[PDB]
Amino acid sequence: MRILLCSVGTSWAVVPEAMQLLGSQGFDEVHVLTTASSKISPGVEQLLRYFEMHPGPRFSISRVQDFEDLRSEQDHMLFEEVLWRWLLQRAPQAAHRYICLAGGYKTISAAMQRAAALFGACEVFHVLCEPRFGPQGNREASTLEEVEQAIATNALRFVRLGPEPGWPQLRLLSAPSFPLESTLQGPVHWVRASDMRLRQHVEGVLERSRHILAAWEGISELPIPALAAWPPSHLRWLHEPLDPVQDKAWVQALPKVELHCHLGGFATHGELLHKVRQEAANPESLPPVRAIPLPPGWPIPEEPIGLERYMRLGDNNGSALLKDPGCLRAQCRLLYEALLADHVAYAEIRCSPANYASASRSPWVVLQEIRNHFQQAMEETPEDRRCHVNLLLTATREEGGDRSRIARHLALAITAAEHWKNGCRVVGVDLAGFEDRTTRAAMFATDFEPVHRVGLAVTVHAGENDDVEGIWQAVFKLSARRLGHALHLSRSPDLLRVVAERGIAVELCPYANLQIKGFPLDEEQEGSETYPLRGYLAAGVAVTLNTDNLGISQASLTDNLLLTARLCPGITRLEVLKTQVFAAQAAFANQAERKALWARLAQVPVPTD
Amino acid sequence: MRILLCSVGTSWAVVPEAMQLLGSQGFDEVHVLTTASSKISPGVEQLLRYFEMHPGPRFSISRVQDFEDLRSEQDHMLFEEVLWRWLLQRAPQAAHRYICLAGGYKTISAAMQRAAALFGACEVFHVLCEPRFGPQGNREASTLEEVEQAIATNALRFVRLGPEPGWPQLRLLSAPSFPLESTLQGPVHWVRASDMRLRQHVEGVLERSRHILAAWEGISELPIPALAAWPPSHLRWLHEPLDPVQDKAWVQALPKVELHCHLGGFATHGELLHKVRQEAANPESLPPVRAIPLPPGWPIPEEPIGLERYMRLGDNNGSALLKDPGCLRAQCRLLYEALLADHVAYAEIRCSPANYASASRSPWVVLQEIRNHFQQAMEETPEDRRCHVNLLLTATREEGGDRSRIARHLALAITAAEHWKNGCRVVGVDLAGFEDRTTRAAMFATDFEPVHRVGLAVTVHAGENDDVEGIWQAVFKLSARRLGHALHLSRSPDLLRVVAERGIAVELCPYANLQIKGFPLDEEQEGSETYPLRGYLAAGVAVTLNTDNLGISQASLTDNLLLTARLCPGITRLEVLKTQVFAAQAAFANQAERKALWARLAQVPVPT
Ligand SMILES: [Zn+2]
Ligand SMILES: [Zn+2]
Repeated sequence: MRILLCSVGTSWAVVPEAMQLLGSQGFDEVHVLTTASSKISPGVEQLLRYFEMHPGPRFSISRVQDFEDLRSEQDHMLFEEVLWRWLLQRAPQAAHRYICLAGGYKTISAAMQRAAALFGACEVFHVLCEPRFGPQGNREASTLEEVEQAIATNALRFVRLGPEPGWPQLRLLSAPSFPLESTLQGPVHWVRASDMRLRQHVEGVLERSRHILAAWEGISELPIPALAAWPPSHLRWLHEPLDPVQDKAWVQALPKVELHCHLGGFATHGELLHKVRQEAANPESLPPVRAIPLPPGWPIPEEPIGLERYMRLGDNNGSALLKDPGCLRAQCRLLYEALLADHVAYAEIRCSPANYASASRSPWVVLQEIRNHFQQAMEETPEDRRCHVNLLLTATREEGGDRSRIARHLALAITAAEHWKNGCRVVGVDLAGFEDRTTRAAMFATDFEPVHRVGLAVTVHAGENDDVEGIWQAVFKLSARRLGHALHLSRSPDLLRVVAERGIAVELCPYANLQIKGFPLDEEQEGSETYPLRGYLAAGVAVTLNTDNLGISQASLTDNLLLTARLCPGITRLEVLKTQVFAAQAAFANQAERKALWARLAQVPVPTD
Repeated sequence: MRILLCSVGTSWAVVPEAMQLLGSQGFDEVHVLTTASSKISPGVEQLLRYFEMHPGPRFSISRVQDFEDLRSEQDHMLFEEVLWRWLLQRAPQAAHRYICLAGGYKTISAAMQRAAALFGACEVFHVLCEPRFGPQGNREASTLEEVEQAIATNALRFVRLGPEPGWPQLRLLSAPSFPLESTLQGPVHWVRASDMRLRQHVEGVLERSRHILAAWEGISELPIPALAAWPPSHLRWLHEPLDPVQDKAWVQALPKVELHCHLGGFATHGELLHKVRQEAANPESLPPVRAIPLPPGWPIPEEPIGLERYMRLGDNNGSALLKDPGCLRAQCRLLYEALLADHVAYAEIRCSPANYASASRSPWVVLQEIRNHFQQAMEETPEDRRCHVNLLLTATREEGGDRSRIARHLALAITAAEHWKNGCRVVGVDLAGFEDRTTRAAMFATDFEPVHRVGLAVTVHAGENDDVEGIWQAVFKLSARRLGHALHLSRSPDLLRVVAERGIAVELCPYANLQIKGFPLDEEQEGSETYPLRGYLAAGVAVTLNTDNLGISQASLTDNLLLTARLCPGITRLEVLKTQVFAAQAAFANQAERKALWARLAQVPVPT
């Protein structure tokens, strides 16, 4: 809890004097950093003597290797880097520090205070002992018996200066980020600094701190303000192309947003299918496993397979299995686990409760059970590990919008919108079948005004066919906020400009689009038939990268982000961060959900290169 | 200009060594602080004898009157008071302050370094006399010619800890406000403090700051990425409440965005009106100057005057005056100069070209002239200070007026949206009125799809004194992206949430809202009649602050920004930046204009 450092330049007796700041409350964990000269050797020996004569708090002394006396600016920079590394390692928490300024022979105290200013503390103080000590009773206490005479019969006054909270940018730095090499050559720690990397980090943070004109246009336009704390080299690494094989660890560790994830396309083949098939409540009404051979090369097929073949790939799950309550529970828990393993911070799961509704299970029962499964899954999860799952309701069935089904669907959506305000809740409706004319006419003939009034947003499956007019009508007559796919916006620059200026999100799915429609892979220049992601980002379009069916596509979200280097050659890692930012901004999340998601996306993993 | 300040204990060579930070050039002025203990006394005389071979700069040495040792925190507080008063007297500004950190007997060096981070210093350094080749080469070269020899042979290593900006809150303090006595027995001042007044102000400021930073910690909330590179003191100050008086200059220098600015209400009265009139091409056709008495206390009347009186306040300019081509010329030029003087980076000016049309001047002619005047204004000014102007066409009609008027307005907007693609552009339509149901019903009977397709956006004056159902209609059936005024959105939480989540901007006009409507001022605590800015910002609504009519409201956009301090108790400077960023995001700008606006908007001035 409490940590006391009080680095020793000389005069070992300062440290035992400094551990009586709190009194009969203790200093919990105690560490010491010192210059490893011959003079200190008696001092460190006597510090060990005092430590062994008074048990209690953890005791560690760290002498610096190849540093015998601070003698210049460079000998001070070396100790300053070692001080910062030992500080971050021995006191990991940003505000658990009781920094002691006493005991500096040459600028040690100044550097210690400056480190307190730069990294933070909760008490930067100085210790004074009365001069009623020594052989003649005229100096301070510099002996074990003198130290005890000081501790008892109170003679210690403590000048507290302040907590000094420290720089916000430098508080993100930790010991694992900057390893410090230590050798236990005895009971005393022996520390050396390998590279001057903390020093460069801190100085770079402090340069743009005082830079006025040079700082601007060098860190601006950056999608996340936390990236302005990033080193200039880590920012250059962001403006360079994504590596699909080297940046896999980075993308996997990236907090991500999922806005397009159908529930019924998750456990459609393999072990997940047989798990959702074994958690069944009724194991004898369960449909047989239909032989569905995956296309050769899956998830990357040699030729596009089309939409109907893609849909029939997910025929072992969906309405087949999820009408069983046990299968639906297994499906929801396993999909939440798959979202957890992929570092998905926020997710909007598209579900169609009527497709999973049985004779004894009305659509509202199915929807309520799905919501409760996801709510339990999130409630069993720590808040900085949690994925906030929201729910969307889908309007399926190409070729015919029978007015009875949309009315049941939208009414269910409206009832569920007002039933839950916290945790998992229904936040919108997804309008599938938009790629027809009868279902599309039924959608535009349906009144979505109650949906708009209750706070539900609208998404549409877009751009599978080059239908600009359908996009126009969904945007302005349906008040849709997001477009699914929409792979042919670039053909009409006017619709591009409208979508970009109105902030309408485009939900791109790399593997799904590649498998259903087909796109170039590993091309050298852009061309005409290339995936439209780069051209949408250049237009100013809020592009979001999602899956569609985790099972049918046989892919996670991180793999989908990895493919963008193969689908769009030259895509940078900053563009991936921008895509995550667009997905966060476009999510149908309320205030608390949005703040939580933006708090999770500020924790972008640092590049390990 | 530069100043040097050392403290002195037994070691007196610290000051002569520290004066060698600049070689033979030295420092323009130097002062020294010192205690009163008999131990240090010979050092004072030796320091005094050290000069008299360096004519020019004057060297002063101060000694606190009755301090003999710093043996308690009590003495360290009185010494810190004296030290800060002496620092503020002898080192007025922080850009020329060099704070020598050696000669630091007990907690004096820590105090000197702690006084460098609160009040500021251009360099905070520490002097080392290494190597210690004194007599027989065993101790640091101090006392007597042992110091001048060291000056002649280096061995003075200078540990420069860097500079220190200083707390913005603690840099307005001056020496006259906290005087220090100067009892002078010859060359040496025995300075002491009258009362512990300065320390109390410092500790209070630091205490409210530590209460603030706890709930205002991080760099992931800042709307501008360039803000994340600010010093922690400057970031902490950015979260402090905005002061309408001491932040006048900072808000004035801010790059701002204007989204609601009527062209016809700019030179409404005063010298601007006469300057516009004297540029008329036909002085004999100028209407007489009407006697329009402004309400007492203008621009801050004690009671609201209402929308009708506010409109009548601008009868001496606008439709009557701007039918003259020279008058419209001068109107556009002076409005652009007003935008430039206010450091406005992006502006959307609302105009009614048909209101300024004549027999020989069609509305298209008037719109073309307005656009070309603004374009030429943008071309004459350098790009760094260049304000980008876009045009909105105002769809206002008459009680029992014409749908043909609205049709002509929308056709003109569509035609202009295609005529110009660079510089000044007609980027949307402003559906004025929208309060009465006679004109509001005509809006919904009009097809706005041609407006939507050509790329024009829609903004409505809705929410001033009308229903929330009109807000729903504008949002969903008119595809409006911005709402004019809309001060009653918080009454209906569902409509407020829809506005917040859909990203619809709310165009607040603080001065115009205070003048037309009524709102408490400087109430220091929120209530039921308070300005809805705080609740709108908290709910997640994109809130832009605008001027409406510059001439009628008699206030610039800086003044509108600063009036939110008196309308909203506790508005922060970071919230002003958030309003600017909301305006930038809500602008009907294309890629080039948005990029330029963000390039200029990242250039946030630093506090003084
Ligand atoms: Zn889909
Ligand atoms: Zn207006």
